[PDB]
Order: sequence, then C-alpha cells, then structure tokens
Amino acid sequence: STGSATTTPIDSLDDAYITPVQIGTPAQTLNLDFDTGSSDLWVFSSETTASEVDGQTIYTPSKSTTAKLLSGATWSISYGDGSSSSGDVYTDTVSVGGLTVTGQAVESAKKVSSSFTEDSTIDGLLGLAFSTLNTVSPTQQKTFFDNAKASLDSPVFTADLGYHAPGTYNFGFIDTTAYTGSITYTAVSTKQGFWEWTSTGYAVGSGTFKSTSIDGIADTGTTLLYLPATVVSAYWAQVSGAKSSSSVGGYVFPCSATLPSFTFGVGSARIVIPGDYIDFGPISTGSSSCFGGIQSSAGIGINIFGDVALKAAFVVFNGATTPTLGFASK
Repeated sequence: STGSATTTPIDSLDDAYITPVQIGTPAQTLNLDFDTGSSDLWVFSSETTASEVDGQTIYTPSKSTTAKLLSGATWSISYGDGSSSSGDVYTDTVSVGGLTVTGQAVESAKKVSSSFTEDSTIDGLLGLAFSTLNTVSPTQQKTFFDNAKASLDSPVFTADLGYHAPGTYNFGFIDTTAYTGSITYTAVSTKQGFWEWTSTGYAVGSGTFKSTSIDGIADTGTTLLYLPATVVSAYWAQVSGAKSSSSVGGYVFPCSATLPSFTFGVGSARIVIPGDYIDFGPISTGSSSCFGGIQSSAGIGINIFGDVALKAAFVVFNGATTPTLGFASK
C-alpha cells in the first residue's frame, strides 16, 4: 500500500504545516501537525476541557463505530517549546492520504496548554519519530508509520515541505519526480528516539564550506533551524545590524536586509537554504526588527534541523531494519 497527502502551511510564515487525517467511522477529518520529532498521535476531542478549545475541530469517539477505549491507558507529553497536553486513549481507524491503519492509538486530549488552544489551525499532532518515545502508559503505543510499515510497498515516508506553499507527505514510495539530482542517504542513530544524523558541515552565502560534524535531528514539528552558537554567529555576522536579543529570545535582524543563503552538508552533498527562507518577519506587528530563522541550540541540548532546513529538501525517512535519512535538492 501507499498514501499521499498534501501538507499546508498554517500561516504566511510557515510556522507549521497541517495535513488532513481521517479518524473513525464515519470519518472525522482533523488537520494534524505531522511531527518527526515526537511519537504520539493526539487530538483535540469531545473530552478536551471546554475552556481550552478555541476553534479546533474535535474528534468525538462516541460518534465512531470503530472507536474503542484503550482501558487504563493515559498519556502526557511536554514539547521542547514548553507546551504540553494529556489525556486518555482510544484505538480507531486512521487514514492518511488513502493509507489506512486499523487499531491505531488515538490519544484524546483532556487538557492542552495555552499555545495549543491559541492555535485554531492545529487539531492535534501525528508523531513520526520512533515509537520508543511514545508516552502512553502503562502500555506504550506505536506510531502511525510503525503500524503501517509492514503493509507499505517500501518501509519509508517522505517529507516535501513547501516554502510559502503546500507540499506533500508520502508513505510507502519515493516520488522520483519530486526532486532533482540524486538522494544522498546518511546514517541515523535511534538511541534518543529521533531521526538523528550528522551533517558534514555548512557554508554561509557564497562562502567556503566548513567541514565539521553537526549531530542533530530531522524534526518537521520544529519551525526553525537550531545549530551550535559558533555556526549561528558566523551566519548572522554576514547580516548588517543583526544581533542576538535576550529580550526577544534570539537573533533578530533589520527587516530591510536581504539575507544570505545557508548550506548544510549531507555526506558529500549540499542542501542550500535560500536566504528568504530564514526570514520570519517582524518580531511584533509593524516592527522593523525581524526574527531570524537560524537560532542557537545552545540552550536546547540538541541541534534541530527543523522546517527551515527540511523545506529546502526532499527528505526520505527510511524505516528499514537499519533506518537512514535521505536528502535531495528540489
């Protein structure tokens, strides 16, 4: 089997991407944030505290003839941005782009933190990291990809995120029309539960490539590119007036600037992030200070190849017995 679904930016900055997902019988379609940095499929629901729901579409398990309470199971997750959610668990039929999994754990939110309530466009998350990170207790549950894997034509999914435009998540096949050149594959460590890999270096604009190992994660659920402070300083030093602002929470730059590109290495290959992809717009409405799309990971503990980086590539998440990542230009 295969599946193919379009993923759409939630706003004009590409702060996140939503993909329609069918849950239950008859189908209830929710727009979920596909997140290769986590491993829970959770949804706003008829169980979510009413004051914490503000415009999201909810899953109502009592209206699904295929929903079954997973008795005794609870979940609770905290994300790197400080947001969180928790609740109980149903199993139900879940379909993405024509690919169907029966018996998928659908984690129903009883509580969500303010950032989720405040984002009316995201109805929940669909985790695509390794199932070892799934938070369901006392019986850990498998991701949608893990459950689908054996049925897929090939044990892969691909992320093709658009810049200020829709893109595609495919399951079970590699669309050879969706990229240019060849796909360069690179080793993955699953030891922390992430799609963790080592970039071979970077360049700023037209500058020379610096060969240096940068361990990080391919994370579709993180907006920006978080890299070591040395790398990030070298990038922003090429932008007149750019500075790190403790009050804003990162590097800012004059909105009048034209940003240089940023290149990262994948083996001997190179992925070029155009400068425009690094512009996240005014820090507050009407400001002439703009927020940078490359930020320091120093306070995180891990480097994160988020959407800023991934959207410059066609990315293969290869879930073969030994997982690997592939990157192609597009």
